[PDB]
Amino acid sequence: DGVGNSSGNWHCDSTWMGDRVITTSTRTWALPTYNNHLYKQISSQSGASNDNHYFGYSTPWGYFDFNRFHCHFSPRDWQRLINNNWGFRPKRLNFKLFNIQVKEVTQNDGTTTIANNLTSTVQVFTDSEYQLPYVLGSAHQGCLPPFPADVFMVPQYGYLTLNNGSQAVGRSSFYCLEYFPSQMLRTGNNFTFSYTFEDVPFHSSYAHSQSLDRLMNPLIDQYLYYLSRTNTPSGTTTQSRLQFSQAGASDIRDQSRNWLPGPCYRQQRVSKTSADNNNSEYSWTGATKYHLNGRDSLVNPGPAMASHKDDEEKFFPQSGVLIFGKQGSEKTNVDIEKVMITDEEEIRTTNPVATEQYGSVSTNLQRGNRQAATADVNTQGVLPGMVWQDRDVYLQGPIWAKIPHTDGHFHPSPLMGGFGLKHPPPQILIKNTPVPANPSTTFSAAKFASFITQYSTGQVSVEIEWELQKENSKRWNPEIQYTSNYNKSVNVDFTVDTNGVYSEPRPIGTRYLTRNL
Amino acid sequence: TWALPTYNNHLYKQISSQSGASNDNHYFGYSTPWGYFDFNRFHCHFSPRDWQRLINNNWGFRPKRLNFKLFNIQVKEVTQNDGTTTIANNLTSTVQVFTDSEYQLPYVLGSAHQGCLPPFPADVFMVPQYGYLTLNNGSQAVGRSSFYCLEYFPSQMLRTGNNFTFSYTFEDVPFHSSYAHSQS
Amino acid sequence: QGPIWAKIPHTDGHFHPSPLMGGFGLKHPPPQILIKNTPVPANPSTTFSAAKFASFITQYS
Repeated sequence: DGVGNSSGNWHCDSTWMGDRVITTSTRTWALPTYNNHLYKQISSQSGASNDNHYFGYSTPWGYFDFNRFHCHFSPRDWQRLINNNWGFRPKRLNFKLFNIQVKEVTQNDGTTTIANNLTSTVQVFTDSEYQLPYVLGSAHQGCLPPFPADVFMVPQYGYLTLNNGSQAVGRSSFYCLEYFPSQMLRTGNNFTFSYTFEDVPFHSSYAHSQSLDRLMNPLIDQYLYYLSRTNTPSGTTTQSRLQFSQAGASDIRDQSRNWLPGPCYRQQRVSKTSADNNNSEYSWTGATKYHLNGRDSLVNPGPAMASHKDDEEKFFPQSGVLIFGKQGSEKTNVDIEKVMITDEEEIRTTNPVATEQYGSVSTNLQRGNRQAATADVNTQGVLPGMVWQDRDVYLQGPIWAKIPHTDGHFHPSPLMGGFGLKHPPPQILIKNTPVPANPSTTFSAAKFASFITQYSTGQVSVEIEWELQKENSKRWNPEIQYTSNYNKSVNVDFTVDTNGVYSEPRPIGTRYLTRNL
Repeated sequence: TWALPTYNNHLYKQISSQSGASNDNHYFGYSTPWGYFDFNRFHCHFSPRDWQRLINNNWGFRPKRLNFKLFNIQVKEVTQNDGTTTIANNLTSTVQVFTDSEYQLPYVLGSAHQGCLPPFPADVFMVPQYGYLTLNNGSQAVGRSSFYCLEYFPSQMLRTGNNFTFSYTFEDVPFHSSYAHSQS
Repeated sequence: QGPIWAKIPHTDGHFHPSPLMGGFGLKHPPPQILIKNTPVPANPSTTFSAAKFASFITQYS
């Protein structure tokens, strides 16, 4: 309406209506002028090992991301969601940029004077056509903060393309973001846009109560026979005679079964107790990796597979699980106490244990003069009949990821967990329009370099509608729910401390309710 | 985005070659406080990929019509006292823009001058300053020479929050051949 | 990087009037657009004087 009329009203509430939930969240943001308004080509350092080479560009544009779950759900809201629903998925979203502020900083004489600049604008556009490299879903920093009070700084957009070591091959793409029409905003303007997700499978928020190996009736025997005993005693020396039996409660390991567990790419096992772990630098030499174009790249998290067998909560895969940092953790080489290691015991009923080999298979044709030998399989590709559980999603965890535009993707659900969308919410890019300082009275063709220093601030609000699959269990005994501890503590969980620092103490995964296979 | 200074301290000036200059290099004309827009270079409109798309695929092309817009106008004031420069908005002040649709002004376009809207979109450019040449006899100007006051032309005045748009349609012209003959 | 058009000179005779730099020789080319900041006068003297102003407020747009 006018310079002195607010663009929007602050919204943060979650409202539940039957099997639908709407979670709205509003944040204030600040956006600097990145790269001094210049596109830059960036690449790895000459020294960097060949596995670490890269080539790309850094852009003056800043983008919005809200791909972390806590951006939309509050701990209580999350509790309400997991305890009560078997499944959920995102339906549609609303996004708004309002109360835009552009300010000017005068830094002469060592004292900084900040004042409004009502005239200057911010360019915002959404890449609804996906002609830009998608940098979302790579678990980058800068999410709309978990806590509403906190103010956050908009991340800076950059992208990587093909490279031959330091050098860039002919095929590499350089994109000018400006080439895209972007709406320009002044103070007192707003930018809104709406998106509807594609139909996607509900993410299971349940943990199976029946293991795959155990699906049969304990009381009745099968009618199919298996090879019970290969040889039988003949006087003193045993003789080769084949004998068959019907599997029953007594020999459950032998029952015929229709289904097979999920695929397994094996991991290395490291323990939370320092003592167990070997005294050597095997962080990389001992890690599980894949190879693309001559570069070994660590496979983290990797295919969903249970982290540990029974009574081995102590162990966890080297790079087979998600690991979040406790609030205040620094960037490099933090101790174990400074992170939170996630735990996937729930999928063990149908998924293999990441550390253990998938199975055993016989590799030689036996005969009278040749014993029967078999070999372990550390890496099993999907075989017909397999069933598995996709990786869990956590409150601090990612929500979606763009399925790569390729001829073939199989079971394209992001390995970090989340919803694999073909057309994900478009990247939103915002940049302060550059404003030139006092120019020279005499003409000069060279481009400007003396811009007026500027920064812009304002509120951002994202609303998402989520559909729910209400729990319908007829189990008799009570189930397991998520509860905060009854005991007294110097700080309550999920709350600001004495100095006003919000902190998520533990990771919360969606699998507490249980259903049968 | 563009920036426009105050040329010639707001004064029309008569300019001519230097006394020393050889007779081939003499000229006489005027320099005006006005700055003009030019976009007569191809890269102003086409991006390298766009250009590639155009040449590979078409035998000929020509311009049909154009749309031009001046928006988000900003006028600022510089206070330079005490060696520290303070720049601040001046919402009241205006910019005069007019198009010479009647061609009563010497046409300085098409002479391959500098100042084109930059090839690259990110770059900010400085508006060129308008001047023109007329008849001359060595350093001196003959009676026939024309002095034009640009202000004599009605020009719309803009403030911050105003815009100026106008549209033009080219005349029919022959397509420029983008082919090379395969037969001598 | 080359030029797009050029104004055919207003003369009785031009033959094959296509600009030698290459481009499209138009009779009526896109009109020149001229833009100038309106001059703003600084604090004037309280006593009248017919001489024209010279103390303008420095400006850029």
